[PDB]
Amino acid sequence: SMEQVAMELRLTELTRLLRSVLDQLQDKDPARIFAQPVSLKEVPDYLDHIKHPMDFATMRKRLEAQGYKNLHEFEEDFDLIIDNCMKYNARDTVFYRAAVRLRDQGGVVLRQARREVDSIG
Repeated sequence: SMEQVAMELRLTELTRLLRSVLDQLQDKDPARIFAQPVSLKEVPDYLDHIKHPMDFATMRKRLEAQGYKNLHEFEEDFDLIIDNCMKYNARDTVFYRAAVRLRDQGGVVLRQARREVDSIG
């Protein structure tokens, strides 16, 4: 149908906007601490601590499959990156500190993304 096509175009355009959001958020992690999944070879007990792992490569796979239906779902995954790190790692670590900076700096980017998604429908 023409309606299913129009909906597919809306999803494609959301995917385009979220791809730009993801790029901007990932620039706020210049050390690449959140780039890839925590290695279960190197942290073999991680899943005993963290039940829903997340990282920027995993978000990118979901994005490219158009697997985000709205900005809320995308923010949920970004928040897991931050929140998983801040639980697993102690406050006095480079990991925790990197998450705090990513959270603080990403808030700005996400604030305007919310407006652009509401604005452009």
